[PDB]
Amino acid sequence: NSQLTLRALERGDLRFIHNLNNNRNIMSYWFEEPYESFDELEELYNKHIHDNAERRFVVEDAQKNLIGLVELIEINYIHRSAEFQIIIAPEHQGKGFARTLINRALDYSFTILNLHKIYLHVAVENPKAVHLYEECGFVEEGHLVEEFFILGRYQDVKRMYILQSKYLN
Amino acid sequence: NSQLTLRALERGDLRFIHNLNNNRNIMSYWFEEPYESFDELEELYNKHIHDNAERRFVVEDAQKNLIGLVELIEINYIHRSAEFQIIIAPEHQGKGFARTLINRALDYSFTILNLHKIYLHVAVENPKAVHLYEECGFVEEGHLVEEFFILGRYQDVKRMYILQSKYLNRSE
Amino acid sequence: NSQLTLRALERGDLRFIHNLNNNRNIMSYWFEEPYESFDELEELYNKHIHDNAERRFVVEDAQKNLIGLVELIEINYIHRSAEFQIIIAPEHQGKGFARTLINRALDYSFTILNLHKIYLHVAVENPKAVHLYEECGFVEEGHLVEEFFILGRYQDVKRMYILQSKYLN
Amino acid sequence: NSQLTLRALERGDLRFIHNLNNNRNIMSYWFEEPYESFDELEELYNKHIHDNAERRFVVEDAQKNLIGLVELIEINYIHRSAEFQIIIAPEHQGKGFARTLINRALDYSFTILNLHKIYLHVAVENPKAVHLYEECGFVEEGHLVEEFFILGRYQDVKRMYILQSKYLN
Amino acid sequence: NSQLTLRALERGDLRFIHNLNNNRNIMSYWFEEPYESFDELEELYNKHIHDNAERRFVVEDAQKNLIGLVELIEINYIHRSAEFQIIIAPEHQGKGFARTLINRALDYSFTILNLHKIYLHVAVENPKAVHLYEECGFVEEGHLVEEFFILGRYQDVKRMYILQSKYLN
Amino acid sequence: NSQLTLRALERGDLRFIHNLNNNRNIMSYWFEEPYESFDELEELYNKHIHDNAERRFVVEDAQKNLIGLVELIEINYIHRSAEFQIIIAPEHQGKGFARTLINRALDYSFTILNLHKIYLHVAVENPKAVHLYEECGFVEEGHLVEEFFILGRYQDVKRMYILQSKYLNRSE
Amino acid sequence: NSQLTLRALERGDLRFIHNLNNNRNIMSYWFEEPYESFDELEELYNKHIHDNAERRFVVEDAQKNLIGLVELIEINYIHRSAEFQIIIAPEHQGKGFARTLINRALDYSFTILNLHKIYLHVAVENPKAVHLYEECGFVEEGHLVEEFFILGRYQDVKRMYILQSKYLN
Amino acid sequence: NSQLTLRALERGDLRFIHNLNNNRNIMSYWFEEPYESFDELEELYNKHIHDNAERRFVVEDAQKNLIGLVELIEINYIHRSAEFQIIIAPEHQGKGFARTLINRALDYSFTILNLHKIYLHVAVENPKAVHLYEECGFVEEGHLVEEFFILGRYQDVKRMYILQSKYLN
Amino acid sequence: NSQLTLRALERGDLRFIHNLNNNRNIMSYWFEEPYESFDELEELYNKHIHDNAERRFVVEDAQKNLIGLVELIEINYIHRSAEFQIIIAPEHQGKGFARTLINRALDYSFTILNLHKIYLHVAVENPKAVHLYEECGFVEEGHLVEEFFILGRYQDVKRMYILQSKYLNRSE
Amino acid sequence: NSQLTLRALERGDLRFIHNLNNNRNIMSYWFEEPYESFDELEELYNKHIHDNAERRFVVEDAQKNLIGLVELIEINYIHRSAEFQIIIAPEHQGKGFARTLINRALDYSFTILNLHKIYLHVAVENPKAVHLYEECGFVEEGHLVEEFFILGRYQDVKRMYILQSKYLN
Amino acid sequence: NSQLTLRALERGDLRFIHNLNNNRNIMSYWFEEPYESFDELEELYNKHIHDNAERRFVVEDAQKNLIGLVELIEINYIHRSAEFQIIIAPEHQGKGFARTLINRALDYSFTILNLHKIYLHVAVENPKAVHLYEECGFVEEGHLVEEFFILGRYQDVKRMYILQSKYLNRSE
Amino acid sequence: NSQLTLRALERGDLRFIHNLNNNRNIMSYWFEEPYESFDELEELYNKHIHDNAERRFVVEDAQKNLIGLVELIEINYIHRSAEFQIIIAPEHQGKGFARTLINRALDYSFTILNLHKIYLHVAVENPKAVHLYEECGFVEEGHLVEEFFILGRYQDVKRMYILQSKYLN
Repeated sequence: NSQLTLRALERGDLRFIHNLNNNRNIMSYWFEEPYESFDELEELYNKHIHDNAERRFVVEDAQKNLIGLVELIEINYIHRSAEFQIIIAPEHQGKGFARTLINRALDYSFTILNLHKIYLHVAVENPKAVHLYEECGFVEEGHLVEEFFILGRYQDVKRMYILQSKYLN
Repeated sequence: NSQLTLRALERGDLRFIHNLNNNRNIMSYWFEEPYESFDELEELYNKHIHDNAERRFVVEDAQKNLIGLVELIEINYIHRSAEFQIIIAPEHQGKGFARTLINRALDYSFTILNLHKIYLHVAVENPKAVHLYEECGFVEEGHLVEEFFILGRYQDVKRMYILQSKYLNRSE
Repeated sequence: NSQLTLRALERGDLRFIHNLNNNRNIMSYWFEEPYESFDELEELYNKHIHDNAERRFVVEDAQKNLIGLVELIEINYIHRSAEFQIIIAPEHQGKGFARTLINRALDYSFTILNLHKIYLHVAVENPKAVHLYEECGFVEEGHLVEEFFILGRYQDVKRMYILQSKYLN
Repeated sequence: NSQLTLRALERGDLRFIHNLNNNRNIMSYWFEEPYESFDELEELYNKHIHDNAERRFVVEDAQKNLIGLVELIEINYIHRSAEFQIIIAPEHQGKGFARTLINRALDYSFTILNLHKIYLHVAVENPKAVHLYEECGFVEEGHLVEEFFILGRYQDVKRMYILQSKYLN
Repeated sequence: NSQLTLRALERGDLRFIHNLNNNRNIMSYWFEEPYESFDELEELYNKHIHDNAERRFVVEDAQKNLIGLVELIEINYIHRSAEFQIIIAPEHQGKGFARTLINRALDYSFTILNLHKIYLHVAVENPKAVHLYEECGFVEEGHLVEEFFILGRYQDVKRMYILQSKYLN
Repeated sequence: NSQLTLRALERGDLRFIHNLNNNRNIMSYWFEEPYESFDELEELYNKHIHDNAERRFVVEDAQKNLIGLVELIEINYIHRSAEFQIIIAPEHQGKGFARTLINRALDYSFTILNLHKIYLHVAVENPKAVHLYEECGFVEEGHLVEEFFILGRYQDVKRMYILQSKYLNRSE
Repeated sequence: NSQLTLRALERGDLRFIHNLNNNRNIMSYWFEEPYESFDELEELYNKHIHDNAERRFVVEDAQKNLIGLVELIEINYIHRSAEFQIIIAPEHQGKGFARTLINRALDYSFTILNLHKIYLHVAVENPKAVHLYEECGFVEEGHLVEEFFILGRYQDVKRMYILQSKYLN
Repeated sequence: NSQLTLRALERGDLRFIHNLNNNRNIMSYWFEEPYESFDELEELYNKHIHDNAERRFVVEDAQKNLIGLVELIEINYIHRSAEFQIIIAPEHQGKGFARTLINRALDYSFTILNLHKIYLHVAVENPKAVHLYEECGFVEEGHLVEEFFILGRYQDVKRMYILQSKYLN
Repeated sequence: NSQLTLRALERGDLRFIHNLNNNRNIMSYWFEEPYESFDELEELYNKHIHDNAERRFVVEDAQKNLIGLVELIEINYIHRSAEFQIIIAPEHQGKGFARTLINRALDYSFTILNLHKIYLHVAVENPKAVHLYEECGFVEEGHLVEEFFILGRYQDVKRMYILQSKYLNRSE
Repeated sequence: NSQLTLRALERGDLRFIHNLNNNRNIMSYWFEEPYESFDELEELYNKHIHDNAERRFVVEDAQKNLIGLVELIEINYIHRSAEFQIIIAPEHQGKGFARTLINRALDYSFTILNLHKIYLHVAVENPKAVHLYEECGFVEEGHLVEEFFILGRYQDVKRMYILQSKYLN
Repeated sequence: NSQLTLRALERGDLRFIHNLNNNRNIMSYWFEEPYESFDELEELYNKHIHDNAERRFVVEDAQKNLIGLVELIEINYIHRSAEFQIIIAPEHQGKGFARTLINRALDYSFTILNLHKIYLHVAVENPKAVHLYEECGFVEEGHLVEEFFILGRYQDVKRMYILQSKYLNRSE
Repeated sequence: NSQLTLRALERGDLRFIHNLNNNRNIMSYWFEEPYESFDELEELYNKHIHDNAERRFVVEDAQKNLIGLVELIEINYIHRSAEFQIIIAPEHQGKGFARTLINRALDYSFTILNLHKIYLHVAVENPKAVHLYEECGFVEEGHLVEEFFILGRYQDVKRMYILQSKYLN
C-alpha cells in the first residue's frame, strides 16, 4: 500500500482507461462529453489536454502494475470544490488499496490544488462503499433520488463530502 | 399571469440577462464559463449558440416587458435531468409571477424535452424561496455543506427536485 | 387557390418559419438539428444552405401574404423518396388552401425533382388530417406505435404515401 | 452464444465493415452519406467520430473472431427512438447467433442509452427474417410500399418495433 | 436590335438571373451545382466568381432594360469547345432579339475566346427554335433520346453545333 | 470472365490508373481537372474523395491482377444519367473481357444507382469499338463533328446510349 | 463617495483607459503585452476578452462621470493571489475617492473571487501613497531595488500586501 | 534517340531538376518564383502542383538514365502560346539528343495541348544553339537587347518561334 | 500637361479601370489572371494588393478627372526589367497627354524603382502608336509573328524597348 | 513649441502618413515592406499592429493640426538601438519646430523605451540637416558611400548617432 | 565543474524537465500555464517555442549527463529584469554544482541578454538555499508573507536580487 | 581553395549552423528573429523558407566537409544592397580559406543577384579581420560607436563596403 504511486495521466494510459470502462456498464464521459470507443476517447483527450476542469492520476505499484484511477472533475477554483471518483481494476479490488488511494486523492486536492471541498456520489444500493467513505472521513449531505440511469433503472446515490479543514487537522 | 409568455432567448435579450446578473453578487457563468461584462457574455453566446447542454427562455407580458429568465443547465439526455433556475427582474419580483414561471419551466422540461428529473439549488439562508419551490412540488434531497462562497463566507444550499411522473400524473 | 404560388425559401422568410413553429408542441428541427430561437435557426440556415437533403418552399398569395410552408426532408436520390410536411399559418388555416398546397408540393416533387415516392406522418389523434391526405391521393402504409412524445405522452402516427406513377396519371 | 461480446466500433474494424457491405445489393451509408470504397469509409469515420446520431458495435467470440455488426442509426434523444440493423458475416450466418446479437443490441439500447423504442426495416421477400424478429419480440407496425429500389425493382419492407417497457419486463 | 449590348454578369444581376429561372420550370445549375433560392445562387456566385469554365453576359438595350442572358458553360480550352444558351425575358421574346444575341454570343466565342466549336441543346418538341438556330448557321449533330427530365417526362433534344471557320468566313 | 470482380477504386489503385492513362495520348481528367503526373492525380483523388459526381471501379481476376477500369462521370441525379468509359490494360485487351465489364457497369448503374440513361463517346475512326458497344445494347444518338482534338486534328465521335427500361426488361 | 459604483470594463471604456495612460508616462501593458496606441489596445482587448488572469472595473459616480479604474492582474487561483492597482482620473485625484475605491477592490477580491492575498507596488518616492495604503490595511513586505525604469531612472517600489483574513474581520 | 521517352515531372525528379540548375549559373524560377535550395523548390512544387501555366517532362532513355528536361512556361490558352526550353544533362550534351527532344516537345505542344505558337530565347552569344533551332524549324522574330543579366553582364537573346501549321505539315 | 499628376492606384479607381478595359476588345488580365466583370476585378485586386510583380498608377488633372492608366507588369528585380502599357480614356485621347504619361512612367521606373530596361508591345497594325513610342525613345527589338489573337485573327506586334542609361544620360 | 504634443500613431493617421510620403523621392516602407498606395499602407498597418520592431508617433499642436511624424525603426532590445527619422509637413517646415520634435523623440526613446543609442541617416547633399542634427547632439559616425539610389543616381549619406548617457545628462 | 556546459533547451530534454518537476510538490508552470503530465508539457512547449518571455537551459557534463535546469521567466525588456530559478537533479545535488550554474546563468543574463536585474524567490523555510544565493551576490529585497500555498499551508518566501553593475564591475 | 564549393543552405545544414553559432558571444538571429535552440532555428527556417530578404550558403570542400557559412542579410532590391557575414568552423579557421569564401560570396552577389553594394560590420577589437577585408577590396565607410553589447560592454565596429563596379573590373 505504501508502495502505491499517483502519476498524472498520459496518452499511453488511455487504453487502461478504456478497459476500466467496459466493466462498469454505465455511460462514460470525458470532460462531460460521452464516449464508447477508444478512438473517441483519444480524440477527446487531444481536445481537452489543457483544460483544467478535470484531472486524472494513474495509480501504480512498485512493479508498475496498473492498480486504478483517481479522478477529479467539475473543478471550480472560485468555490474551490471538485467531484472525486476512484476506479480500481477488478483484479485489485479486494486487496484493500482503496483507503490509500482515497487519502492520496484528498492529499493532492487539499495540499496542492488548495481546494476547500471534495464530494462524491455513491450508489445507495452499494452500502459497503458508503461505509468505506464514511470511515475515511466523508459525511452524507444528500440522498439524490433517481439521479442516474444504471442498467435499466433509475438509482439513488449518496452525495458525501469532506472539507479541507477536517482533513488537514 | 396567463398573459405571460415564455420565449426562447435571442441575442437581443443579452442586455436583459446582463442587468439581471449584476444584482446576483455571485459569479455568473455561461455554459460553465465565467463572465462579468456584457462583451464577454455576447462573445460566449456566439460560441455556444448551438450547444444543447443549456437552454434559456425569457418571459414577457402582453406589452413585451422583460419580466424574468428561465434557465436550464447541465442537461443530460442519458440520465434525462437538468438544473433549473429562475431570475425575476427586481421591478417585477413582488407580483406573484414566480409560480407561473416555475410551472411553465416544468411543463417545457417534462412535455417537450421529455426529461425525467428537474433539480435546483436554493440558499439555505433564503427560507421563503425554499418554501416557494416546495409549494410547486419540489422536495429536498440534499443539504449541501459549504457548497458556495457567498458574500465572504461558505454557505449551505438545499438541493430540491421533482420528477416527471409526479408533475404529469399527480392529479390523475 | 389558383393564385397561390410556391417560392423557394429565402433568409428573409426565416422569421415566418420561426412564428409557424412557435405553437407546434414538438421540438423543431433544421436538417435534423434541434433549435428554438430565431438566431439558432438563422445560423443553421447558413450552415445547410447548399445541403440538398431537404428543400423548403413558402406559399404566398397574389398580394404576397405568406400562407404556409411546404417541407421536403430525408430526400434520398438513390431510392427517390422524401418525407413531406405542410404547415399553414393559423390565420389562413380555415380558408381551404391545404389541397392546393399539397398538390403544389407533389407537382414539384414529381415533375422537377423526379422523385418516386412521397410519404408523410400524421397524428392518429388528428383524423380530419388523415381523411384530407387520403382524399388527396395518400394511402396508409403504417401505424407507428408510440413514435413521438407529444403533450406529455407517446402517441401513434399514420405513415401515408403516394407514388409518382399514380399522381402523374 | 454466452461468449459473444459486444464492442464499440474502432477504426481497425473498418475493414471488417467494408467486407460486410461488399455483398449487400444496396448502397451503403455512413451517417446518411453514401460510400463504396474503403478510403471513403475511413474519412467518413473520421468526420463523424463524435456524432452521436449513430452508434455501432462489432460482435466477437471468445477467441475474438468477428461475427457481425450491430447498428443503431437515426437516434433521437427527445423521442428516444432508433433504427436497428444486424449484419452477420456469411461464414457465421448459419450458426444461430442472430438472437443473441439482437438481444445484446436491445440490452444496450434499453439499459445504457435509456431509449424508448427500437424499430427496424426488413424486406417483405425475406419472410424468415420477419419471423425471426417476430420471435425475438418485434411486432409489425407498417408495410412500406416500394420503399427501396433493390435488384432493379422497388420492393416493400416491413417496419417492426419493440418498446423498452416490453423488453425490460 | 443594333442598340443591344452584352455586359459581363455582376452580382447585382443575380436577381435578374433568379427571375428568369422561375419561368423555366426546370432545375437550374450554377457551375454544375443545383440551386433554387436566390441565396443559394449568391453563395455559389461568390464561390465560383473566378472559375473560367462558364461565362455569362447580360443583354441590355439603350435604356438599360434587361433583355436577356447569354451563357457559355463546359468551356474546354484544349478542345476549344463550349455549350451555349440564350434566355430572353418573357416580355421580350417576340420582338426578334434572338438572332442578334446569338450572333453576339458567337462573336465573343470565336473572336475573343478563340474557341473552335459552339454547341447547344434544343428540345425537339420546340421545332421553331430548332429552325431558328438552323437559320443562324447551326447544324444538327445529334438527337439525344430522353436526355433531360422536364415537367414529368423524359424529353429528347437536338444537339446542334457551329464551327469557328464557318462563322468567321 | 465470371472470375472477374468489380471493386470500388482505392488510393492504392492510382498507379494502375496512371499507367492506363499514359497510353491514351489524349488529355486525362479527374473530376474535370487536367492531370499528367501521378502526384497531380493523387492530390486530385484526395480532393474529390467524397464527390459523388463520378464513380470508378477497378476489375480484378481471381489472382487480383488489375485488368481494367470502369468509369462513370457527369452523374446527374435529377436527370438520372451518366457518361461511361471502359479502359482495359494493354496486356489484357484481346482476352474478351470487354463485354463482361460493360454489363457489370450497366448492372451497377441501373440496379444500385437506379440511373435512367447511360451514354458514351467513341471515336468515329474506331469502328470495332462502335460495333462492340452496339452488340452490348448501345444505340447511336449523335455524330459529334470535330468534338475532340486528337493526334493533331479534330475528329468526330459517336455518342451512343442505352436506357434502364431496355437493359432490365428486354428479355421479359 | 457612497455613490461610486464599480462596473466591469467594456469595449466602450477602452478610450477612457487610453486617456488614463497618456498622463502616466510609463509603458502600459494589457495581459503582459505592451501597447501605446488605442488600436493596439482594442486588438489586445479582443484577443484576451475571456482570459481570467486579469480583471478590470470602471469606477463611476451617480452622474456616470468616469472617476477611475480598478485593476487586478497576475491572478493565480491556486495560491489565490493577485496584484492590485488604482488609477484615478487627474480631475478627481484630490477629492478623496481613493480609500473608497481601494475598499471596493478588496471587497470584490475577498468576497467574490475568494482570493487570499492582494499585493501592490508603490513608488518609494511617493511616500504619501505608501501611507495611504498603510492606513487602508496594507503592510510593507518588500523594498524592490531598481525594479522599474520610469522617466529615465531605475526606481525602487514598496511591495505591500493585505490578507483575506484581516479584511473580513 | 528513338528510345528516348518523355515523362511528366514527379516530386521524385526535383533532385534531378536541382542538379541541372547548379551548372547553369543563372537564377532559377518555378512558376515565376525564384529559388536556389532544393527545399525551396519542393515547397514551390507542392504549391503549384495543379497550376497549368507550366508543364515539365523528364527525358529518359531505355535504361531510365536521366537525359534532360523539357519545359513549357507562360502557357496562355486564349492566344495559345507558350515558351519552351530544353536542358540536357552535361554528360549527354554532345551525343545529339537535342533535335529529338525538341521534336518531342513540339509534338506534345501541337498535337495534345493544341497550341498555336511556341517560342524560345537563345543567347546571341551561343550562335551554334541558334543555328540548331533554325534547322529544327524555328525562325528569329526578335533580338532582345540586354534582356537578361547573366554572369555579371546584360546579354542579348534571340527570340525564335514556330507555328503549329508549319510543324503539322 | 504639367497639371497632370501620377498617383498610385486605389480600390476606388477600379471602376475607372473596368471602364477602360471594356473598350479594349482583348482579354484583360490582373496579375496574369483573366477577368471580365467588375466583381472579378475587385476580388483579384484584394488578392494581389501586396504583390510587387505589377504596379499601376492613375493620372489625374488639377480637377481630379481620371485621364488614363500607367501599367507596369512582369517586374523582375534580378534582370531589372518590366513591361509598360498606357491606356488613355477615350474622352481624353486627342489632347496630347500620351507623351507626358510615358515620360512620367519612365521616370518612375528608372529613378525610384531603379529598373534597367522597359519594354512594351504595340500592334503592328497601329503605326501611329509605334511612331509615338519611337518619338519617346523606344526602339524596335522584335516583330512577334502571330503573337495575339485579336478580332478573329492572329496579329503581329512590335516589341520596343528603352534602357535606363539612355533615358537618364542622353542629354549629358 | 511647448504646445507640440507626441501621440502614438492611429489608423486614422494613415492618410496623413500617405500624404507625407507622396513627395519624398524614395520608396516608402512599412516594417521593411514597400508600398505606394493608401490601401497597401492600411493592410500593412493591420498586419504589423503588434510588431514592436518599429514605433511611430504623430506630432500635433494645441489645436491638433498635424505637423509631422517621428519614426523609430530597426529597434533592437538586446543592443538597445534604433534608427530615427523625422518628417515635417511642407506647410510647417519653416516654422522652426524640428528641434522640439527631435528632442521629443529622444525623450521617449531614452526615458520610456530605455534605449541606449539612437542613430539616423541624412543625405550628404542636405548640409543644413546635417548641421541641425549636429546642433541637437548628434555626431557623425559614418559616411556611407552610394548607399541609396535617389533621383537617378547613388548618393552618400551621413550616419549620425547619440547615446542615452549624453542626452540624459 | 568547468566541464559543465550550458545548452539551450530542446524538445528532447522535456522528459528531463518532467522528471525534475515531479519532485517539486508544487504546481509547475510553462509560460504561466499549469501542467502535470508529460503530454501537456510537450504541447505547451510547441505552443511557446518562439515566445521570448522565458528562456531555459539544461546543463550537461562532459559525458552529456543531464545535471540540472536554468530557468529565466518574466523577462521584461523595458525594465530589463527576469526571474531566475535553478533545479539540480536529485542524483547531482550534493556535488557542488549550484554555484557554477548560478554564475553561468548570471553571465548569460548580464552579458548576452544585457539585462539589468535578476531576482529570485526562495522558501523562507529553506535557509541553506538563502545562504547559497547570498554567497553568490544576491541580496534580500523582500519577505513575502504567505505568498505560496505549499504542502498544506501558506508559506513565506524571500525575494532576492542582484544587479548587472555589481556582477560585472565588483572586482574592478 | 579552388575545390571550395558554394551551396545554397538546406534544412539538413541547420545542425551545422547551430554549432557555428554556439560560440559567438552575441545573440543569433534568423530573419531578424532571435533564437538559441536548434528547434527554434528549424521552425524559423520553415517560416522564412521563401523570404528573399536573406540568402545563405554553406561552403564545402571536394570531400564535402563543411567549412563555413556565407550570409547575405538586409537585402534591398531597390537600392541593391546587402550586408555580408562569413563564419568559418573553428577546425578550418587557420587553413587560409577566408579570402576564397569572401570572393565566392562577392561573385554570387555581383554576378547572379546583380547587387550594387556589399557592406559588413567587423569589431574594432579584431584588427586582423579589418586588415583582411581591406586586403580583399573593402574600404572603411564608418566607425559605429557602441553599436553592439559584446562580452558585457558596448563596442565599436567598422562598417566596410565594396561596390559591384570595383569587383567586376
